Amino acid sequence: FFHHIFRGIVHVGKTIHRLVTG
Repeated sequence: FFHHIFRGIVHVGKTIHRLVTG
């Protein structure tokens, strides 16, 4: 549960960082 919740946070931030970074 905790590992899954933390993993989703990393992907969410990673997605935003990728979109912002050209």
